[PDB]
Amino acid sequence: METIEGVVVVGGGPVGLLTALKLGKAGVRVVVLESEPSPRAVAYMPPTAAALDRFGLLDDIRKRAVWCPDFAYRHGNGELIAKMDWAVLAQDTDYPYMLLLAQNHVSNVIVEHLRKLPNVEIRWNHKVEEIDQDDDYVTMETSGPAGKASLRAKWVAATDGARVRGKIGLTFDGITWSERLVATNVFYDFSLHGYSRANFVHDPVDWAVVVQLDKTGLWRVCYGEDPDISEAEVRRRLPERFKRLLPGAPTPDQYRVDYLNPYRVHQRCAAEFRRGRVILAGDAAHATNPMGGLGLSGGVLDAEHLAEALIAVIKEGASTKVLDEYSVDRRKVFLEFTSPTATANFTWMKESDPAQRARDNAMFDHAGKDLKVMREILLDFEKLNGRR
Repeated sequence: METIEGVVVVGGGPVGLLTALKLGKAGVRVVVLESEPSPRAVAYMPPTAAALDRFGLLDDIRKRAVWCPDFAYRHGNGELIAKMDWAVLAQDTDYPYMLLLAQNHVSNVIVEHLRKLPNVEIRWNHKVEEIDQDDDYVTMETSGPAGKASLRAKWVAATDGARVRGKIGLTFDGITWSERLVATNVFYDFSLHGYSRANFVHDPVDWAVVVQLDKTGLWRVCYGEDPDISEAEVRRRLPERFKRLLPGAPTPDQYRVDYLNPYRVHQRCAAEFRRGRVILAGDAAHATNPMGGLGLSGGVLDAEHLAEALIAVIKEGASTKVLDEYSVDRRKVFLEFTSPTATANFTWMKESDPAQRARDNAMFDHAGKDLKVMREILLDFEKLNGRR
């Protein structure tokens, strides 16, 4: 059967592609098995931009991304609670901004860079059907357009989120399901009505995340809907909901809905990010609350650390303790920073007690006017880096 003296990466999303890119550039042989809420993880804060620059990708991403110099907290009526300006970090980082870009565009850029590396192969629409391992290799049964096949590798980097993760006997903890969310992609000129490129709308009923997807003018509007109703009824309800979720109370003729999908997500964190020769990153390892997690997925920095550790093993003789260190570092980032932050963001967002809301709004109002406090808050995102 087919043996890879190197790494098989499972999942062709950005996390998988990045891991491959950094492995590939170090001379490790890589095979990526790619297979398939359109589109999803979309915001890059400064530490992640710094990582993208280390991968050699940032210039190409910046050509296509929506440059986002600030983000806004807004009331349900659109009025500004606080605007958080990345320029307050101009002395602290070479990347004092956010970049917004749908995942498929990001993936396409990374795929361009991978094409220059003859030691990396991307296999399109190949899925892992079975996985087992022994002392020397991880053996997989795969299916692709050519039918079934067997493949083994020295190491597997699993990056896809669908229930590999659950074939190898790993325990996931902290599993919690979301409420019913609706993801819509909308052509509406939000910026003409005063919105920033990324907005968190705080309301007990009409809370939302409103963030630009690409340079076509397409925006993602994510909001809550009654969990009991049909998808047909969600669609029928949209026009009246958009009287509040879009600024300016537009009539239907002022916007075009390109896509609509109700969906639910589980949060979770694997108990350990490695089991023998299979190592988890990104969506295979963890997922944060969906509504407060903008820019906090940790996927890029997971990929960077994972590739570095695998390189040390494969090329530099290191003991597998570097892989244990990867697991401890990245799992700590999630449990200590990413998960609690995303959870607190969403709690604030949907707070329904009027007195608590008034206090929360006083806090945001302060953070938006005191630039030193604004700076401390925006610097917090550096915790995405962990201790590495």
